[PDB]
Amino acid sequence: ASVHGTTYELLRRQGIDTVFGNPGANELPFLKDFPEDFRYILALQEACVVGIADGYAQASRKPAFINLHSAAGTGNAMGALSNAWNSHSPLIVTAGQQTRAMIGVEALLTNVDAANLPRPLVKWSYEPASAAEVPHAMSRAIHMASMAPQGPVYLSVPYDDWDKDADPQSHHLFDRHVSSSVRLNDQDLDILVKALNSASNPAIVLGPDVDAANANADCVMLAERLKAPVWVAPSAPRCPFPTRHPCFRGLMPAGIAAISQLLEGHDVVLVIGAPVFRYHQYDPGQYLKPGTRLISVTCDPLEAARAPMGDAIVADIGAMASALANLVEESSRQLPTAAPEPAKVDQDAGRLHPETVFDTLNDMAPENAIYLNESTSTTAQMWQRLNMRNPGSYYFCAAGGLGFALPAAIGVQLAEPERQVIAVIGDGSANYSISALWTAAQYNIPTIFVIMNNGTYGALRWFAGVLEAENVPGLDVPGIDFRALAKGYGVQALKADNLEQLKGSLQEALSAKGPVLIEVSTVS
Amino acid sequence: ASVHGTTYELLRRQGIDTVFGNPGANELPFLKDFPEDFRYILALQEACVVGIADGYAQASRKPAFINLHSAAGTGNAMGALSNAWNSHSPLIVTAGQQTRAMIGVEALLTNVDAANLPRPLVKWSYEPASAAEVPHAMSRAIHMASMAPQGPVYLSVPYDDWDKDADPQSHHLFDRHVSSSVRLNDQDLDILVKALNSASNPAIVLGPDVDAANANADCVMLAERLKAPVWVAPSAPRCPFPTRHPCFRGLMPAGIAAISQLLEGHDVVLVIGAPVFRYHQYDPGQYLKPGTRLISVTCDPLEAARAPMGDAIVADIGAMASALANLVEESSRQLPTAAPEPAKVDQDAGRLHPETVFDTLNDMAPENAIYLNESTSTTAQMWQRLNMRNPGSYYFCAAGGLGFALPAAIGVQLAEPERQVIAVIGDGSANYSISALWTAAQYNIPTIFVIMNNGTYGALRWFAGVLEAENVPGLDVPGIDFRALAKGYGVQALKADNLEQLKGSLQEALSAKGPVLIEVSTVS
Amino acid sequence: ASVHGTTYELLRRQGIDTVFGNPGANELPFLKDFPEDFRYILALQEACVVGIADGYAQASRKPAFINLHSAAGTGNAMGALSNAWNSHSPLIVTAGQQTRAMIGVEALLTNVDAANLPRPLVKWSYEPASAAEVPHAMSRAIHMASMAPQGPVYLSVPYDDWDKDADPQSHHLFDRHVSSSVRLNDQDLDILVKALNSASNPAIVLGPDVDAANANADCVMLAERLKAPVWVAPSAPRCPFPTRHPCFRGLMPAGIAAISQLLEGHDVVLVIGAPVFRYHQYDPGQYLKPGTRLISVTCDPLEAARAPMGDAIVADIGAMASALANLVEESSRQLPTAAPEPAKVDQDAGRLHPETVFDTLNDMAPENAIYLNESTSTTAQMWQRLNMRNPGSYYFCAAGGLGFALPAAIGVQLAEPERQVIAVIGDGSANYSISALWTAAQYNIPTIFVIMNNGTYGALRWFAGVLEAENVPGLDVPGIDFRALAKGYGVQALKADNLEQLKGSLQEALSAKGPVLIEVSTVS
Ligand SMILES: Cc1ncc(Cn2c(C)c(CCOP(=O)(O)OP(=O)(O)O)sc2=O)c(N)n1
Ligand SMILES: Cc1ncc(Cn2c(C)c(CCOP(=O)(O)OP(=O)(O)O)sc2=O)c(N)n1
Ligand SMILES: Cc1ncc(Cn2c(C)c(CCOP(=O)(O)OP(=O)(O)O)sc2=O)c(N)n1
Ligand SMILES: [Ca+2]
Ligand SMILES: [Ca+2]
Ligand SMILES: [Ca+2]
Ligand SMILES: [Ca+2]
Ligand SMILES: [Ca+2]
Ligand SMILES: [Ca+2]
Ligand SMILES: [Ca+2]
Ligand SMILES: [Ca+2]
Ligand SMILES: [Ca+2]
Ligand SMILES: [Mg+2]
Repeated sequence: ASVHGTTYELLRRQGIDTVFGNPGANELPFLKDFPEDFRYILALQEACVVGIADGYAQASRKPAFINLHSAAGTGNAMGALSNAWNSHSPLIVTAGQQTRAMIGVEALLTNVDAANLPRPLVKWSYEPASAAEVPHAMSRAIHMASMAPQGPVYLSVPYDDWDKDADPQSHHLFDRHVSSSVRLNDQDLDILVKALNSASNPAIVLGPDVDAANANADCVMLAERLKAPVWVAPSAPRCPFPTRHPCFRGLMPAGIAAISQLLEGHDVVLVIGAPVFRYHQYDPGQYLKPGTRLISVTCDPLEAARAPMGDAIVADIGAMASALANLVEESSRQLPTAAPEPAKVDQDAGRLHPETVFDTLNDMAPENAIYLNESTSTTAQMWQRLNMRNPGSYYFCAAGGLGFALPAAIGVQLAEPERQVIAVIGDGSANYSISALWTAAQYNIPTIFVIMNNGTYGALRWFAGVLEAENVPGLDVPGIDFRALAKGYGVQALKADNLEQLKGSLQEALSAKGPVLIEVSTVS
Repeated sequence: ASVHGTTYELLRRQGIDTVFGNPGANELPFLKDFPEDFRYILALQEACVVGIADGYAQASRKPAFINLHSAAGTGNAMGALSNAWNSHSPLIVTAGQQTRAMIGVEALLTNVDAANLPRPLVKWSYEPASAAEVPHAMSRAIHMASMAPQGPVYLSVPYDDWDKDADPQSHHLFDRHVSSSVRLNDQDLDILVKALNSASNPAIVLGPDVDAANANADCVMLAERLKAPVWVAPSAPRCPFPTRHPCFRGLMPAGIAAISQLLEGHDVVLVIGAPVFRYHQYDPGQYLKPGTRLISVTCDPLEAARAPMGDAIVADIGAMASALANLVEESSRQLPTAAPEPAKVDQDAGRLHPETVFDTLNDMAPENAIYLNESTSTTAQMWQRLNMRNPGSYYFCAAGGLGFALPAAIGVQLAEPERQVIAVIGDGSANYSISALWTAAQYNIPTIFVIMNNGTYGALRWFAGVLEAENVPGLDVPGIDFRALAKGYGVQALKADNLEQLKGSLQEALSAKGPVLIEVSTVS
Repeated sequence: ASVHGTTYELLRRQGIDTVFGNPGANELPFLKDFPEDFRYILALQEACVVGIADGYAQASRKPAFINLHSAAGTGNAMGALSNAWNSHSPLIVTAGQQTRAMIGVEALLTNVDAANLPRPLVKWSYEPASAAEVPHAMSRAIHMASMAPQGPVYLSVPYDDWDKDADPQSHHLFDRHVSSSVRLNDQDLDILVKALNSASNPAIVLGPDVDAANANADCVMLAERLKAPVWVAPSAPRCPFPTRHPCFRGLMPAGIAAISQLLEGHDVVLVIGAPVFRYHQYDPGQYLKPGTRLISVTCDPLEAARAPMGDAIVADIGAMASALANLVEESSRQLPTAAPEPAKVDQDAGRLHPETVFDTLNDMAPENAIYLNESTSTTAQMWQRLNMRNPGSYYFCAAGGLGFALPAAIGVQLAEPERQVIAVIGDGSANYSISALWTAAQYNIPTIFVIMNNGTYGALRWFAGVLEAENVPGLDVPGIDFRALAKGYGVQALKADNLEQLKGSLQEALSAKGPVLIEVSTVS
């Protein structure tokens, strides 16, 4: 067998059947003779390739496979890898290298010092020393991406390797099963359970690795047993809990002092599947108030090490959540009462308040919709206004890197064809990965894109005001016609200048057979 | 003085007056109080920011200053940095970092291990250890980008540094002059000149660093004195010689055997300002035929080290070209005779042959036009069909990384407001950095964009045929309306479906007061 | 031809005839069939291997070739590479890698991520992608080490590569000549010369790259023409000027304020072949006083970039020194007058003052002796008390890293068999690379080692007093018998407890046919 044939066999035996890519000359020897059981998903720029694969992996809860061109293609994707690192996304990033005979002279298309290029945004990065090593290196990539804490990996392959003879002993790679589905030993788990059972006023904080593990329902059981309020950790990349469950208390503010004040009075705070904590604004103060003890369960040693307070347990979130849910006592405390709905913002017959948009989406969208957020100034309101009952219902750029949601929404929709995806994207954010629209059109992936057009980088204007920073350039983005951009890439386009038009456009979009973009005129 | 005030003073004293950027929260404390003598050029995605700055630096022959957001913004620009490295572009890339008090906890927006992120695509990469070090680090960045061999550099700055007190002794940085304008010592230069004077059949090969140095006219003098044919080194990022001068022989093919056959019979081959050589295709054979000696003059130790043959001299290309032009004897050989014009391809009243497009551009464009090429399957024909008399007339992605020419053409046009820029971009290539169009519209930078629309990644279809590679996915890009994309970003748009319409559209474009995009229907 | 045969041919054609090494299993396929025209110099630990090669390269003014074992052997040498980086030493460091078939499984002896291991202490670091690339990679290593600014490089080679067939076209590598012997263009050089001719009170500061270039005599001519005092830049790794010439003013103190005060009143300060400046102690103040302009000539862009003041020229030091010496006017100012000899320290019949030791060495040693210094508390006195008329007469660990002088003195003595080498090494410093003594014994390299035994890390006790730092552990090193260590490794040993015994021991050492160690009891 050839390295080509052996590698595709390994991929299929390890559950991979889709290549997300943008091709180049070093990749043609890999992509030739493309197997009939595989699917290739083309995107027009590599940030879009990786974003689509990322959404697909996160929603599918399985690795996604990517093929990019050399250095320049890898480089175009490195902002997308920044988000993927922070979301623990299991991405297998391959890139083609020049033929081995031409690497030394640094022919055009040579990826110089290739394994260093994507660092520090990958768990493992490698170029094999020979063609017959390629299947083994691919095996390592698969497993490294997939083991807890999951994350992106990088493999560079000289193009001449594919046609070489493989080692027959590479067959031992095909069916390897590698597990990291581990939890705290019984004796120490019993100590933890006792501490939770003994707490007088526990709180729970959940992060994105809960949703990644599909631990949501176990966390519901845990919270009901402990009679405990539940917060989502700050800067949330995913939604780990039903947002209208009685215990839910919403998104934590991303500041040190704000979080310790919120937790004040809670004697035990159990954090599951989050960093401690993904703060954002500078908000100095106490990490915890006196009287509060924190215990973190994380899948990531790096998280456990850097937490400034609390104890930690490094384990698989699914296995831990299930064990805790099933082991804790049912408390005799009263169950928390559900938060009331938020205020209805007054809305005239002109430009839309973002709150109106979210309320209307929540009114009209199916109960199993999936939302993506890249409307950076409206996140707090979005989190209050969408009833998200089910797992896998929310994604937000995990490193704060714009250009995620537009492509990722396409990947999520591909992963979840029965669940309507609605991406809510600011007019600024929409440009970073605009060409991803084409993939939705060409593959008929029926994502709905809601562009919140206020003409400005609103979240930056807000931060500049918090800074009392004057005379800042570059904050306005006038003069973009998003209906014309959608037309450019083959996507049906609608405009909503007022609430009547928003409702009409959403009605049309929700019944369409293909992707749809709605440009919404929002308040400045 | 503050670090902010001291840093902007250093920048202005070192000739910097423009910031190419896409802002974020870590950069607002740098960008606030933006000096009135500086200009900010916004682009909507970081590949576009860096591409525009790159074109501006290359055309202006001076450093360009960039400000990007953290890790994600830097990451989005790394494909653009791949080209910048290969073109020796003097780019000062700054990125904002989290406040020092929040770096340890890895708050959102922290650039982890920041100095490693852009490697290996930068000459120098650094994060200062204190706020008062920032002006000095900026000084180092300026000089490192600007010294031969020029190239990109990276500086990460925690956002709290700007408001701190500067060291008063940073004033010594302001007026530092750093020169690398050096040439071979007289004794060894005399040996070289003797070897050139003694050659019976010399040839000259020129690369991009000639055009960067504005050494073109000295190279003309050299070639006329030596009575020598002149080739442009393969994979050419720039044009180093007048393309209708009698000595000009065109673009070398990017293959080992092809180049040694071309040089056969030339006893001395002098290469100036090029790698030896930027081969592309696999074309094995002899590096040089018996009888040919090669001498390379390069500004880059890395080039000199990796050449597989010949002697080398590492020196400034401007200083060396001038010294050689003025020192060599006038040979009594006959001057080379000019190449004839190429064939006129037969053209019906339907879709355009690329050759027709280039001939028409050459007919209609001003004699001081500047061309950019990202029409990857048509490069050889472009090189034969454009009469480029002047320096600075051609740019092509120096690493082969698509997404360069569209933004770079905007930067070149900003650098050279009297010279009409015409970017010839394939329909595939146009998507990588499509949002750069907006910057042309907003700043009214009157670049002309000629989109060669054949519906496919034509250069990849060609390579796949050379490979006899069948069943390759991802090679077709149907269904893009480039007039609608131009409308989306505010650029006047025209379509040319035949030669009559091409001429009419070019006539309109050449007289327009703003940027114009022409979508040309080219043969498949 | 094999890769083995081709590589040794390249080495010999490029002037390499000696391998400094400590062997291991991955290196046996390189070292087998060792050519009869090569010499292997074994040392017992890799810090010693590299130190010996470093001294040999620095004294010989040519590259030295090293072969180490994998990761562990490379790792043992990284402190030695720290010094080599700072001294611009042209060292070609090769290390053997596992066979390509075993690298993926990470068999014992695999050097993981090999090219990253010696960073940031090398100019270039690489592992070839195929066996036939090895000769080319070796070529690149040779040239990268040898081009200005010279420095160490690293090449990792899988052991199975050596027996493979080489590319016949590797013959083009054998006789490549690569020059970086460049100087400032005539127009700008004339500006510099005018500035020097016009100065009313010039000063010259010289660094180690002067001695490396053997530019010493040109600098003497320059100083005599300009009638200028001459200082050696701080933290001096080499001696660039005759220490009893009338212009010599000694070693500059390694502090910011101290140097600006020293230069006060000098209108133009010309620095040649030094960083600006290798300060050590914290001594805050002005970089330069008003009225002083600084101009630096450096072979290293990194030096030029980081200088906090002055103009800079990046060029070869030999070519620049010769051009300046020959171009400047003879000033009518009076020549500086020579410094008087230093004080004679009062010396009783007991333990030796270091000053006594240096005076006695200067009395007894040949005029062409070469000194190495690793007696860290006595450097200022050493610099005042040794008359060093000739180039190549002094070496000191250029990064301050102990373990250099003992092995380097062996390499220097091998490089300069007619010049008696005398290494003056503290009792603390002697231990770092003690096993290097064996190489002197086995090869009969007649270095004299003078161990200054005061029982303590004296320079650290001094710094702790400057800090008023009390209760510092680890500063005393009692209980070392250096005569017994010398016996252990086969070196003749003598003890000097007083001046009479010092003179007797030096008389014996200077007439010995082999290496000799003298343990001197020095004052505490
Ligand atoms: C790749 C990248 N570049 C720049 C930014 C900076 N950025 C920018 C540019 C923001 C404004 C986004 O504007 P929008 O129109 O999408 O939404 P709002 O108007 O609601 O803020 S929010 C912020 O973090 C970023 N995070 N990521
Ligand atoms: C960033 C990046 N991604 C992918 C490629 C691969 N690439 C691609 C995708 C080519 C086709 C470009 O198509 P085009 O329409 O712009 O021009 P032609 O049809 O004339 O080839 S040429 C080639 O090198 C690349 N070089 N750079
Ligand atoms: C490899 C290494 N380790 C530790 C040190 C620290 N070091 C030490 C340990 C010094 C004392 C050397 O003692 P000595 O006996 O050689 O000489 P003095 O007593 O004259 O200081 S000087 C100083 O920089 C160093 N520079 N290099
Ligand atoms: Ca409602
Ligand atoms: Ca699915
Ligand atoms: Ca907005
Ligand atoms: Ca014509
Ligand atoms: Ca200009
Ligand atoms: Ca095309
Ligand atoms: Ca004396
Ligand atoms: Ca010698
Ligand atoms: Ca001592
Ligand atoms: Mg990197």
